[PDB]
Amino acid sequence: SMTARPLSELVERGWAAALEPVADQVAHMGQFLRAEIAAGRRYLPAGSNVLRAFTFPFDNVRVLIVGQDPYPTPGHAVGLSFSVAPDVRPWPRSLANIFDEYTADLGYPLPSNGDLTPWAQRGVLLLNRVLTVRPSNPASHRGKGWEAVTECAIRALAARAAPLVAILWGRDASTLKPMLAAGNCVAIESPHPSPLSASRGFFGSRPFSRANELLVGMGAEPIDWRLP
Ligand SMILES: O=c1[nH]cc([N+](=O)[O-])c(=O)[nH]1
Ligand SMILES: [Cl-]
Ligand SMILES: [Cl-]
Repeated sequence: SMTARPLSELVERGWAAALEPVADQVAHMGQFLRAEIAAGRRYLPAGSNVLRAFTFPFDNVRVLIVGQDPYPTPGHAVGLSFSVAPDVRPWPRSLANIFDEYTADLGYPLPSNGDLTPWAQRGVLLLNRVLTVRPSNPASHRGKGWEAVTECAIRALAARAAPLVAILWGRDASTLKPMLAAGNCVAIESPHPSPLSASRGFFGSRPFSRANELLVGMGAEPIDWRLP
């Protein structure tokens, strides 16, 4: 529980130190979620998954992907942005669009399922600007306190010696751009893959190959984006 336990016991070592400036704010978010349940509203993803992106090592992040907020359908969000459990189908629309672009950019076949854990395990941080949502209500937790947490995460990543490429999908993600100004960091921005915006510049944006070109240009290894 984020209200009950400290960062050292919720997230990976590097992340617990990175997020020290927002320790109280994370506990406050736990209190917010408690108050939602007390008031008769629910949230997604499950409590134990909310901070899941911060359970993969901070020092190993090469690429940061940032979306808006978690999937609004019960049974979709898993605490890694855009990912779904391997048994979920049909895929949510944003994910189908991401995979459409993945195939066009990289030439790989469509993935077998919507599980993006391989990316997380290879140094891609799958974040959202806001880490919870009320079921069936996109953006419902905007402005409730998560933004300070994800701002802190991004500043910390940018302050590392380690190279970073950021991919910012949509307007809320784009508000992280000022914090990404560091010599060791470069940001790709596009419209969000949702059907509401994808035709404004998500399709054709080739984020995966661009990220790899940027990594290689700062002397880092490219991501193996290939999903099974
Ligand atoms: O984890 C995510 N799932 C869904 C979306 N989206 O639909 O806006 C998003 O931005 N991030
Ligand atoms: Cl609800
Ligand atoms: Cl209500």
